[PDB]
Amino acid sequence: SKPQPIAAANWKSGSPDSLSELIDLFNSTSINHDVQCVVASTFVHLAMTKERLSHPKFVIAAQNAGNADALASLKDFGVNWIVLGHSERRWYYGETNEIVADKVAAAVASGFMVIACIGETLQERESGRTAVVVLTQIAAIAKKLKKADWAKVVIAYEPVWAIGTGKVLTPQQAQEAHALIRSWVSSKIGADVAGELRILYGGSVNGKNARTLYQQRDVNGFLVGGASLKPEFVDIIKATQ
Amino acid sequence: SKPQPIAAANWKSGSPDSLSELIDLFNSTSINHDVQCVVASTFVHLAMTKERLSHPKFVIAAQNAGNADALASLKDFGVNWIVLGHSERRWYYGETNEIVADKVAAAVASGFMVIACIGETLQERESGRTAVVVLTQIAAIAKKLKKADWAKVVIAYEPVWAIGTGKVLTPQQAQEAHALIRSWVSSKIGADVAGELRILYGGSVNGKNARTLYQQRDVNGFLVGGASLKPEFVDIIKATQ
Amino acid sequence: SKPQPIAAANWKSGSPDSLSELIDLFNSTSINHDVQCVVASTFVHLAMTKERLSHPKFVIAAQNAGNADALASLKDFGVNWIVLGHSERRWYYGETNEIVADKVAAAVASGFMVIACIGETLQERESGRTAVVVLTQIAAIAKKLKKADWAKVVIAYEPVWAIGTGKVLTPQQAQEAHALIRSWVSSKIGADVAGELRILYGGSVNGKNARTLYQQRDVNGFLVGGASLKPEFVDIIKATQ
Repeated sequence: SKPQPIAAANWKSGSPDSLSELIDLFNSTSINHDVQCVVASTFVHLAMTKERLSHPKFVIAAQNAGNADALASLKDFGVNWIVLGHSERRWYYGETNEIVADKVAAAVASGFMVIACIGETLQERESGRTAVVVLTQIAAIAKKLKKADWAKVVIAYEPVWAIGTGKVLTPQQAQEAHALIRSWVSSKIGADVAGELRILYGGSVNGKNARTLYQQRDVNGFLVGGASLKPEFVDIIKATQ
Repeated sequence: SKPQPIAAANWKSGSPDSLSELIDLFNSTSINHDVQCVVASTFVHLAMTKERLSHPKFVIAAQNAGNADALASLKDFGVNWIVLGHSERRWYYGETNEIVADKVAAAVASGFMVIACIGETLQERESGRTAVVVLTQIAAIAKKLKKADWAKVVIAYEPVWAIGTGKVLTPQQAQEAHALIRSWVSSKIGADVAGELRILYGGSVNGKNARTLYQQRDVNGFLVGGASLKPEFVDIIKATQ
Repeated sequence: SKPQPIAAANWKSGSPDSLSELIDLFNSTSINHDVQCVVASTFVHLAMTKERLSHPKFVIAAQNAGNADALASLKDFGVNWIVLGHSERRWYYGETNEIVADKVAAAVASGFMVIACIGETLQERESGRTAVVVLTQIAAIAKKLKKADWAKVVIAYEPVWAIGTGKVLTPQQAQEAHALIRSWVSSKIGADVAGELRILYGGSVNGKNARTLYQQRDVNGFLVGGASLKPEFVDIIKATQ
């Protein structure tokens, strides 16, 4: 049915001591389905996870490449995955649709697997602009890519609009956003490409709600940015079967 | 008498776990006077504090905007406050009086409330240059501002010269530096503007000494960069009545 | 025999609470030989270590200067040491041999003591390129320096190739790399300069293996980037006699 799911930890911080125990936890975890696990981090943790993390299903990922040199030196270091367009990048650093599209394409061209993030704000959601905004984000991405490039691309949907609401997304809300993205890729890139595409849910997820979220037709995993620093990231991985 | 005081936490680091307990502590704190509390941080903690921090007296603040896009995207994210010219920026990053003045003005123009930092080094203090140095710093700030702009400006005095001395400032030393800044604004900008201006003490403060520091005529609060990561930041807030 | 050894902690992260206890540990440590201890960090920890760290043998060091202003403002803050070319800089940020050479020289010119890092990757080691690669790195450094400048220069060898191998270097492997660097400096710069030069081992080190590593002829200490956040950094210091 679905393509290979992805469980991604976006390690954002955390002590070296707790990361270390997390690495042992992951190393000692038996995972019984096909799923690509990812641990994304800044350099200090990356060399740590590279040092002691050893599980056939885990890979490490960068969170940013500053320039051409930073893409190449990262490949030279053993890092083959990179998370791009995530919210810190769009909202604290102010990266535009075009800046993230250009990063996606340049990383693709360097041999990376790319998790590319999209998602609308609260003003946009409330004013009825979700579809235009989100599809404009992925449209800017697609403009800089060839059909082939999509083999190395993963989309993550981040409902940024929900931060500070007190609210978590329903499976219904998540499926709607994912279905919307899936429709666009099918028509514009290809039915084939759309079918192989992993669209990960990037909002607030826990062990409980991940299983119900993953039951939805267009969800192919999670980009997790809180519980990924906790033992329950194991529970999220196991939701992907 | 005084304008509305400000209690500012400049979160510099800290675990997500201890920040989380701090957020509960702040949420459950009853504060019985008019005071604007601020939690300044980098993005990872900001989305956290935005997620779970909910107190009528707290607001969140950024610590830096890299460019025009980073000002705008931050406003779009819900952040209306920014701390600028703080010591990391002047001393590790080497931002000049002019670079911080231009940041202050550009943030003002984007709808931010701005805590702008000034303060002299040890060579400067010891050689008798405090007044010239500090007033030159705020002079560079004022040059890029219109009279109106001051409604969105807060000054924090950071006695950087005291780091490694073993010494903490007396209320007298703090009042002298604050009075000096207040005299300059009154004459150069306006008696009115000077009277509404919040000048925060940004040196080493604890629960004990904050109350005595706040008794001084020209102190309108604190920018705290150590105890703000601890429960006793509550004690500092409560010193502002 | 050997020049003054150096024990360098490259604090990469860590809580303010554990750093604080580490500072007390260092302050209460009696060290009975001539050795220069260094604690390198980003600004938040630097002001902390400057605040409370007081030991006749410790100095603080920066990990990066962004520009001319950032060199000068750092000197103005009291920081006289800087670690450059370390792996995060070459591998996450993509700094070239030339970019690090230019940083070394500019820091030298500003009055800094410089720990300059070199070291080969796994592809390079395995394909028999260690000598050419490592000597090309230090050659690029030397090109931007005058003979005199070397009085302010320290070399650290980082065997980056060993991360993820599961393997730690033998004293033999470390001595070979250090001897290789020592031969180059002697011939190209001077027998004298080579003899005063501190070459630090920058791979994975603990209390046990540091003493045996230090017994080697061309090892003048350690750049430590894991145990430097732990009590056993004391043990590493004490290995340098």
